[PDB]
Amino acid sequence: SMQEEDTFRELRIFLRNVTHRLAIDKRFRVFTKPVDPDEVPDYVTVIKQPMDLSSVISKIDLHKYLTVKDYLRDIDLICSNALEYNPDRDPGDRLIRHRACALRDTAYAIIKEELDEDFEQLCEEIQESR
Ligand SMILES: Cc1cc2ccccc2[nH]c1=O
Repeated sequence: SMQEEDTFRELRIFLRNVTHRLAIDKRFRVFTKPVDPDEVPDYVTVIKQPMDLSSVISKIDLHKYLTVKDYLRDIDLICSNALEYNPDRDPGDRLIRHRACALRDTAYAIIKEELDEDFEQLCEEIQESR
């Protein structure tokens, strides 16, 4: 229905706003664009499902997220990819892991404060009906 289309539109607006706030944070610059194959040639072979905040924005716009739960799976993917690809004890790896965890925690904290649980429940029930 039109009311359900309005619901998903509000969802997309909410998700774009959260994603923009993550993307403008200096700590998360490394997660804003896909990894350059020339800079890191073995990334595509190690990480089977690359994800980044520009890709998340594209997915929002392609109507790929019908719930905030599905959005958070891609945020979690950004984080887990970073922890997997940069597992070493050296400062470079520890910095990126710390930032990855901060991205995840920040996304979840914004959602905890600003997502109405009944709005999410409506989205899930529309999704489940389709
Ligand atoms: C996302 C990402 C980027 C990167 C760039 C250079 C070296 C290592 C890297 N690891 C990453 O996880």
